[PDB]
Amino acid sequence: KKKAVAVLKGNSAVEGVVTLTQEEDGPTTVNVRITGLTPGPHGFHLHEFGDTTNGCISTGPHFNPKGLTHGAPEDEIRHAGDLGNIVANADGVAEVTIVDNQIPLTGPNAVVGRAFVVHELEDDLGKGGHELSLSTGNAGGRLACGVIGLTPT
Amino acid sequence: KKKAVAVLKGNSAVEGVVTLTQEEDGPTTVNVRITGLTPGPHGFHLHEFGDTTNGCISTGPHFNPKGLTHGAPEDEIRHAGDLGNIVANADGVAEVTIVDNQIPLTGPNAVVGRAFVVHELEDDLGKGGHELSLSTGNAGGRLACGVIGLTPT
Amino acid sequence: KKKAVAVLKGNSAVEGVVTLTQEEDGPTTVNVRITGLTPGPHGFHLHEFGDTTNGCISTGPHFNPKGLTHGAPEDEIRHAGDLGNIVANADGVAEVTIVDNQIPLTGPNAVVGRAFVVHELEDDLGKGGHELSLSTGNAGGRLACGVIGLTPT
Amino acid sequence: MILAAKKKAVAVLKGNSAVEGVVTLTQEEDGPTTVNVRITGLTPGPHGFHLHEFGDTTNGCISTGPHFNPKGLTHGAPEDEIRHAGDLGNIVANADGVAEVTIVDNQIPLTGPNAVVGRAFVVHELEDDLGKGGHELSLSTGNAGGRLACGVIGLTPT
Amino acid sequence: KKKAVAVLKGNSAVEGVVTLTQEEDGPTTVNVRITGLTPGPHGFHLHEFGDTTNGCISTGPHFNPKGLTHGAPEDEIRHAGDLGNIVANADGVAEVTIVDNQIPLTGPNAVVGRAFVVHELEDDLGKGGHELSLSTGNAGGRLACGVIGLTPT
Amino acid sequence: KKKAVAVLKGNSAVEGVVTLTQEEDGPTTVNVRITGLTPGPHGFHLHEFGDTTNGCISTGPHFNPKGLTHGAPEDEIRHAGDLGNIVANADGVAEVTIVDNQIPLTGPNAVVGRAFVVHELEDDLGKGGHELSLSTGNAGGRLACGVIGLTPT
Ligand SMILES: [Zn+2]
Ligand SMILES: [Zn+2]
Ligand SMILES: [Zn+2]
Ligand SMILES: [Zn+2]
Ligand SMILES: [Zn+2]
Ligand SMILES: [Zn+2]
Repeated sequence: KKKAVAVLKGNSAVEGVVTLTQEEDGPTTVNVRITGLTPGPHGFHLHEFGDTTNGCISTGPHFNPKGLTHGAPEDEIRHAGDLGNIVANADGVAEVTIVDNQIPLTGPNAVVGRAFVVHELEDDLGKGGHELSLSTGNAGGRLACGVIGLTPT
Repeated sequence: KKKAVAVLKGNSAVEGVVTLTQEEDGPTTVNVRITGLTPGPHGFHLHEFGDTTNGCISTGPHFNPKGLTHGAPEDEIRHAGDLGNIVANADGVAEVTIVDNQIPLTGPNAVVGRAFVVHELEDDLGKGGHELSLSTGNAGGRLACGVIGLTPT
Repeated sequence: KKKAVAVLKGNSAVEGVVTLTQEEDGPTTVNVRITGLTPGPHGFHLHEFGDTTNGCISTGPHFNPKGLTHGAPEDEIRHAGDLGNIVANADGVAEVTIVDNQIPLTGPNAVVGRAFVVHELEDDLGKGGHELSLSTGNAGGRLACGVIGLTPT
Repeated sequence: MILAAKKKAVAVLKGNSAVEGVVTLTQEEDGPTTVNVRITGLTPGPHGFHLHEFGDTTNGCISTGPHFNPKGLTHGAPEDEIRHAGDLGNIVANADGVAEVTIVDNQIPLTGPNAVVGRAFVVHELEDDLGKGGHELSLSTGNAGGRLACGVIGLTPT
Repeated sequence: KKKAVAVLKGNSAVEGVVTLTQEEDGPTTVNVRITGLTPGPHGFHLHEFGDTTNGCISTGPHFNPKGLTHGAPEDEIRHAGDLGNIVANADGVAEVTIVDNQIPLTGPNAVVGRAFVVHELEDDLGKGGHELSLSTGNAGGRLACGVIGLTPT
Repeated sequence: KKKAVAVLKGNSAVEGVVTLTQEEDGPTTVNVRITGLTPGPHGFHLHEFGDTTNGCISTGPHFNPKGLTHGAPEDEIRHAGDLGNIVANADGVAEVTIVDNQIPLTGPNAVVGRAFVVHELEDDLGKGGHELSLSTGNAGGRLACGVIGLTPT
């Protein structure tokens, strides 16, 4: 019964739309459709801030209200916005639906007014082991981002 | 001390940045810098949805949780997002700072994940005696808009 | 064998890529892939100027070096930039490939450094009985545009 | 011209008689639907061919209901703007009892709000008199007789 | 409130009726009444295609939009159409009510226009260990099938 | 990406070569180069049969897997092999590139093993109104034809 949407833009052909649905105080369903991607897996994250005054750089780090480390969406040691990878087909198109419970549209940890970012490289899920594997996953640069806003229904 | 920001973009040269700063549950400070505007007063409103899948059109009507008619920011009978006019100088720049009490960053009426819209025309503050005066003003088309998102501090 | 590309952007979810191919003094082949569109036909035109200082507005009118009225790509009585309609499916995705002779990549009428615009409405092809049919084809507002640029191969 | 995702469905038409056949449907993107019909065992001559509302054969073909009619208009000819969506006119069976015809229509999409997937095809006993012919039943049915064979429109590969 | 029905027919005495009811976007309630069956358990699956051009064989493999291996309705690792076994009494009648969440009547994965097949042999769920166990369940031949079609109310 | 070719030969000096390209479930790109033609427009069609036992006469009518009438590539109450006109220059050369949806190289309506015919006269696109306007277009005799055959890469 609550809904949000993010329009994803950047400097390249990578652009897309992410819709969010949440019932009850339950899981959040995320419908992701992005194009222009290099075929393969891309880091896909909900970042802390809905600030685009400085391009996608101003969206900050992965949304992490539990001071925890970077992981996979399945394992209990992740950031709230650690939504893993989205995979682009041969046409650079990634269409996927993701269900997660650390990203509510309400409550103290609402991600409303926050951001989504799709990334340059594959998320190594915090096993790289890279220096950066445990903060970012190595997902690389920020290809496109958008601020999460309220939308009808 | 909570703070939010909206980056305003559109179909024209008109763009700008709006920052929001709020005390406790005190009044909200709205800092506006917009460029590309025709010199003169322009309707400046906080609209209901942080949706821009269809441009500024998807941000809906003026934010109105009291279900009242359109008027001026000083009026008793006003929309919450009815922030009146902002004035552009000869260089097309409207820089102004606004304080209002119906646009909190938290609570049952939070404006996070909603939008700002700068309009084609002067807002008649519903006294115009125009068909649209009591809903719109005659604020005209949507020159630029942005989703209100969270930002540090 | 020269090649060009335009990355199509705007204030909405409407995004796209246009690639252009032309050998010597032959026809020009245009691959158009746009997403985010309202399902149905949309005016798709090559406009005179590659200028986005004023959004898609500064790209001017349809590219028309033969001083003619608005028509269909098939009509001898068309603008050079009259590339007809592109049709979006139910998911809002329109992909189409077009061959034309009036939009070369070289010579006195090169379209390099000009722009592409995808439009709000159906192009009535100049046949709709409307005031705007012979200049634009109705087709409405400018959803997204991009400057046509040179690209390798 | 335009790139096209191919969408496809099929109905196998069976009934109490020798009348049986196969109907395939092709639609690219959201354009018109191409319908290929091959039915056998028919009485030579024209036969009513309609897309009926339900893919329900629990009670023989009669449970497929009336003609698919999401506009609410009366029975007419495929040519007529006075149509059921499923008003596909007549198929004519030759002397060997075979009716083979190809049809293009725009009121029978395989996707969308008016999807015909999971609905049915029915070939009928008699001639469809279209919205003409002046019978009590002409504006519902087309006085098209009984239901000889029917099938549920189902998904099929590619 | 959506409802569907499949009439199950085949080469032998095996015939039956399956009605499907689904409210909301949730579990599907499926009522199965099949007769002529051998007394004992028989595999009951929702197959991919509503194609019966070549008899029940044309219905394809078990409906599997998660590209996963054969399991039980209880396992988490199943085909969507993995609805387990139905057991026929000594009179050859199998009557059962079954509820599952992977067979919606609407959505990207609607099972409308697909089919049901009741099988020759017992479905070793996936975990019996045989050649075909992780594809079919060695459910054996296809005794009767029917295309899932729309029905009133 | 599949590719095909027709080598076009005939009764006169008229000869030419046609190559076909088709990716995916996309359009077919047809490259046409014919010589020996009288300057002007000439009907260019994909006819039904790849049979030249009796010269071009044995290639049959225009390829028409829809039950439709003769017309023009843009208007589509047309045959699949309705490719409009090709224009010969002063030197009798017609070089043209064509992209179409009704001539796939694969699938049930493949044009592989069928033929291309270049015709004596201009195609009237279905509009003489002439006896032949709705079947052939009054394209005249068959100047040269070739069977559409598979070619590497
Ligand atoms: Zn992280
Ligand atoms: Zn107002
Ligand atoms: Zn024009
Ligand atoms: Zn009817
Ligand atoms: Zn299975
Ligand atoms: Zn023809």
